[PDB]
Amino acid sequence: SVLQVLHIPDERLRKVAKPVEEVNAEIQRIVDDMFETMYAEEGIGLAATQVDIHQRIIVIDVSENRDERLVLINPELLEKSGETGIEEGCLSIPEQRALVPRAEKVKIRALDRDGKPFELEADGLLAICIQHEMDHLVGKLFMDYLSPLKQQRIRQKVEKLDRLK
Ligand SMILES: [Fe+3]
Repeated sequence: SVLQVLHIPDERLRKVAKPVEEVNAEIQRIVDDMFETMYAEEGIGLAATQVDIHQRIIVIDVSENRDERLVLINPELLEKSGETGIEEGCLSIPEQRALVPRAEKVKIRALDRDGKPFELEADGLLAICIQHEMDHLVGKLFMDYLSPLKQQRIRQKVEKLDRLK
């Protein structure tokens, strides 16, 4: 099922997700609905927080052919290095983009869809996407890195778009 993605302003986007206690059938079903939602909404990443499920679950697919499913359950950042930035967008901040500072490379550890631990080193777009999704799980959005004024304008623009429905 395609789930509803929350849009700012919405306080549920600021909630801190709790760790997943056990990767069971129910968690797998959430992972699956999150990928369905992410693809339907044309995204490359989605955090559970964005679909009002406050557990540490992230789905990502940054591949050209949309066939490389990465699942990050209970991810932990182990190392990071460098600095970089691209104009990021967000499914919860429709049609707004802004350059945000990010580490260029990251190394994380997480559980996959089977509950198996794995480590992943990433750079480029994937490193940026991982940081953006991990920020969502602790209630942080990319606009938070921008000036107060820019944040105001972003919020006002999204509210307008959503009013036009
Ligand atoms: Fe996002």
